[PDB]
Order: sequence, then C-alpha cells, then structure tokens
Amino acid sequence: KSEIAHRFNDLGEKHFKGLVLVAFSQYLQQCPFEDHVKLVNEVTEFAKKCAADESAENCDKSLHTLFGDKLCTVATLRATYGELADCCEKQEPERNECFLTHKDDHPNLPKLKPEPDAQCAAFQEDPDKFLGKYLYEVARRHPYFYGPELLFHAEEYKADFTECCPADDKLACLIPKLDALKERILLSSAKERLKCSSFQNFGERAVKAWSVARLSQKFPKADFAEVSKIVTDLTKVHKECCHGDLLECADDRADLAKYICEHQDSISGKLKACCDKPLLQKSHCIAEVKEDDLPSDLPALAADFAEDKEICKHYKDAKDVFLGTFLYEYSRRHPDYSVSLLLRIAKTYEATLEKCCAEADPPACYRTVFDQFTPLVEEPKSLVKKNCDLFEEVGEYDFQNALIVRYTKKAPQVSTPTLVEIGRTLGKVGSRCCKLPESERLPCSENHLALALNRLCVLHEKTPVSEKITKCCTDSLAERRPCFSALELDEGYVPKEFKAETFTFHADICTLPEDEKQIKKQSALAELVKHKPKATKEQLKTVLGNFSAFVAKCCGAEDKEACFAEEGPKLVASSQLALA
Ligand SMILES: O=C(O)COCCN1CCN([C@@H](c2ccccc2)c2ccc(Cl)cc2)CC1
Ligand SMILES: O=C(O)COCCN1CCN([C@H](c2ccccc2)c2ccc(Cl)cc2)CC1
Ligand SMILES: [Cl-]
Ligand SMILES: [Cl-]
Ligand SMILES: [Cl-]
Ligand SMILES: [Cl-]
Repeated sequence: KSEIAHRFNDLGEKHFKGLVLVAFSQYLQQCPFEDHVKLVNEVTEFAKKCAADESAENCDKSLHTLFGDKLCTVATLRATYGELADCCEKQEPERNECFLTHKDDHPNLPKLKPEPDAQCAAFQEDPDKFLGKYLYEVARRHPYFYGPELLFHAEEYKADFTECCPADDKLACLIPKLDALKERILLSSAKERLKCSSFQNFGERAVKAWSVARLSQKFPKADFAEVSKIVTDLTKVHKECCHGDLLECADDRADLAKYICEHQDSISGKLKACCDKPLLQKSHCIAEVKEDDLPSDLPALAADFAEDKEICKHYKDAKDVFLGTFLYEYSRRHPDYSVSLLLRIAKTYEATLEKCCAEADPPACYRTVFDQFTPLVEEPKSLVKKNCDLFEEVGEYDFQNALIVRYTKKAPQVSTPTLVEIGRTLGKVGSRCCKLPESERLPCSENHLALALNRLCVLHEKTPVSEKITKCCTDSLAERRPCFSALELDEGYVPKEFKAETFTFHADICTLPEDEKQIKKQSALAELVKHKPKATKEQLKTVLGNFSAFVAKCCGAEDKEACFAEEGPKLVASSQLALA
C-alpha cells in the first residue's frame, strides 16, 4: 500500500533517517546541514503517519514522487541549483531522470580537516547531530557513495570519537584513525562510482559480467546457479543505489546478506566470520571477503569449451548463457587474474567462436581457443612486474613522478591538478599492490587502476579536453586500461607557452605539510611536461631534482624570501635549457 511505510518499517527510524539524509545530501550538495535535517524530519514524520494508516492521502505515492516533491520545496533552488529547478517542472519518472543527469562529481568543496578538540566537543555536546553531519559532509562530496556503506563508516567514525576523546592525547589517538577512515572512504567511493559508471555508460550487462567474474573468483566453491542468483540480486542493489533509491537499495542489500549467510556452507568457508556480525558489519564484511580456497574438484574446461563438437550450436542457441558459464568457470579458477583481464578473455573466447563457427570446419578452428588467451595474460603480467620493479627501485614519490610524466604526455590538455591526482593515486597503487605476494599483484594493480581510470573518465565527461581520453573512456570497458596504456605523447599538442610565475616558488612552501609540499613540486613537474612535452622523463627528473634542492636550501635559509627571489629565476632559465 504505502512504500514509505514499508521502508520505514523494514529499516527502522535510525537507518531510514540516515539514508534519507544521504539521498538528499547527494542530490543537493550545496545546502547547509541544518536545512537537510528539516527535510529529513518532515519526510520521517510523514512516514510515521503513513505507518499508522497506509490508506491516508498521499501515503500510497511513490518514493520518487514524495522525495522529489520534498527536494523541489527547498529555498533558493533557482539561485543555488539553476539546473535542478528545471527538473522540478517535470513529473516522475522524468524528474528523477533529470535529477540523476545533474549530480556533480567534483563540487570542489573545502577539504575535511580534523579539529580534535572542537569535534570531540561537538560529539559530547550532541552525538546525533555530530554523526548526521558526518553523513552529510561525505555524502555531498561523493554523490554516488553506496548509501548503506556510508552508515557503516559513520559507526566507525563514532567508535573513533568514543575511544579517543576521553584519552589524554586526542590528536595522537584520532588523527591516525581518521586518516585511515578517509582513505577507506576514498577507495569505497571509487569502487561504487565504477559500478554506477558502468550502468550509465555500458549498461546492466557490463555490470553483470564484471560481477560474475569477481564473485566467481571470491566464491569458487559456489555453483553457477548460486553465483547467478547473487549476481542478479547484487546488480539490482547497485542499480537502485546508483539511481538514488537508497531505501530500496538498503532493504535489498540486507536481504542479500541474509541469503548469503543462510547459504554460506555452499557459497564459501570464508563467510563464517562475516555471518556472526551485526547487519551493517555483515554486509560490509561479505563485500570485502577474501577469496575462498580453490576446490579440489574444479572441472577440466577443454571438453566443454574447446573439444565438444556442438559448441557452435550451443553458442548459437543461448549465447549469453554459454558465455556466462564460460566466464564463471574461467574466473573461479583464476583469482590470480584481474577482472578486466577475465572480461577480455571472455570477449576473446566469444570472438574466436563467432569466427570459427562461420568457417567450414569449426571444430579444428576452435580447438585452440584457450591458447588465444596466452598473449592477453602476459601483457598485463609484464606491465605489473615492470612497474613494481621501478617502484621498488625508486620509492613512492618518484614512481608518482614517473606516472605524472607518463599521463601528462598522454593527455597534456588535462588540468594540472587532475594529472597530479591520478599520478599520485597510481603511485599509491604501487605501494599497496607491489608489497603483496606476487600472485596477488596483477589483480590488485589492475583492479585499482580501473578505479583511478574511471575517476579520470568521470571528470572528463564534465570537462572534456582530449579526444583520445574520450575514446578510451567510451569504447569497451574491458579495453579501457590497454587503451590508456597504448596512448603516447599527443603530438597534436602545442607546447604550453612559457609562464615563469608557474615555476616561481616562495617561502610559504616551507610551512606546508610534506604531502602538500610534494604536490607543489609535482604540479611544477606536470607544467614542465606541458611546456616541454618531448623532454625525456630522465631530463624531467634531473630538473625536478634541482627544484627540490633549491626549495630545501631556500627553506633552510636565514632570509628565505631573499633566497627564493635571487635563486628562482636562475633555476627557471637553467631548466628550459636542460629540457631541450
Ligand atoms: O552487444 C554488442 O555490442 C554486440 O554483441 C556482443 C554480445 N556480447 C555478449 C557477451 N558480452 C560479455 C561481456 C560483457 C561486458 C564486458 C565483457 C564481456 C558477457 C560475458 C558473460 C556474461 Cl554473464 C555477460 C556478458 C559481450 C558482448
Ligand atoms: O532522543 C532520543 O531519545 C535518542 O534518540 C536518538 C535517535 N537518533 C536520531 C538521529 N540519528 C542520526 C541522524 C542525524 C541527523 C539526520 C538523520 C539521522 C544518524 C546518525 C548516524 C547513522 Cl549511521 C544513522 C542515523 C541517530 C539516532
Ligand atoms: Cl561518488
Ligand atoms: Cl544493458
Ligand atoms: Cl574486493
Ligand atoms: Cl628524490
């Protein structure tokens, strides 16, 4: 009868209110926290009224009708969100579709800076307001953040403050926990954004494929029917959360967690620990669960997929099913491959069949299909071993620098902050992945690279600057990483004309945190590449070394500014000659 009552009843007031605040914060990213609280309280009041009597007027309205109506009441909607006011002239589902089209992925809001004393003060003063504000701040900064996961992270955030405010030293307890929390927020936001991107740009089939591969790796003991069930249910969960239907997404996600845990013996031995936890914890634990051991009875795949005489008939009859089973089977056997590698392998299997089945003697043609995968496997494996070597040789900062040079050459039209961000993000991937046991390096590296490349692609939709990026971001998802890897110096670029102030430093650099100091230097690096795009990476590193020496020296000087002013122009002029 009443959907709003149904969800209120299923989720309870706490989670209902939390998720509604998330939904609204994500749709309306600029309003103050206090204004969103009021919309949430009103919506909740109405849900309670409807729960008491579902036949009361408007109670039987859809959630989109009710929530879209609520959003469209907000003060200063024309002035703050000119685009969203336009959406408010439409009915559902056109209105919601309009709301979705107009979410902002890079709202450029100030960085969230921990103030241990004033925050612990606010936490004690009003814990509920303090935690809601956390939901709001993160939600408006990550408009596709997986709703229920944000409630999970809010409870961690709560645990951090409960542990660390009563202690003697606040900042020493807190700042490591909050820095770790922030990193987990970023990773999580990137994973989910890839999911929503994949729905948006490649459709539901791509999400399902991705998911078949990854879930088969994690749960290799499960049969194709179980994996398919879970994939079907999890795809629906992510489709709902990506479309802003957070209440339905949360309810369906809880049902999925329940199902997995009731069938854990047939799904995976690694689920036991997850399944003895509370709800949000349980879902999160399942989501991050480690891959199960390979079962000793995994089937030989040649008979069914290369040697059977009727593969063309079975392929022709039920393409999406035959290929799905292939993907399930190959993936469960290959936790050592990345998901995109498995998707490339599946596409090569398909293409081999389309070719062989239109020739005279298909069996003799498709008998070698598995051997077609060999080159697909070896390229990424070599690329990872190669980059983990550079990483172990030079350490994180220089690895970052090398990637900055590499990506700036590929796409020098991209903004310097974005180029630095991606280079820095991919350098951190080396830190994480290269330290792992070697068989895990490939999936770790390539799965994380996908997240960073997707971030680049998302930015590029909003701020297009390069046709080569556009092609890599919009041709097949499986080929995205190879496409980016195959880009070379955009020769079409006209070297950015020299501006000396771009390479001019001052003494304020000396007061910066180390990371911020590095970002300054890395920004200069990217700018050096834009002005001298044919310079070798070794020329660029030599010049960057001189910039570092100069900053370290002038920051150690008695008269820092006099140092920077006398030495800066020399360095700048010298560096042009060094980059020829
Ligand atoms: O749709 C087209 O553009 C032309 O038709 C190609 C149809 N194939 C079907 C198989 N499909 C892959 C595929 C999709 C997305 C990324 C890689 C492979 C797939 C494998 C297993 C599963 Cl369960 C679902 C889909 C790729 C496209
Ligand atoms: O007043 C009482 O008797 C004690 O009840 C407090 C109930 N609160 C309501 C606000 N809830 C906030 C909240 C604050 C502001 C807006 C929406 C929800 C919330 C914070 C974190 C998560 Cl994970 C979920 C909910 C928490 C529970
Ligand atoms: Cl996001
Ligand atoms: Cl689709
Ligand atoms: Cl994972
Ligand atoms: Cl160095």
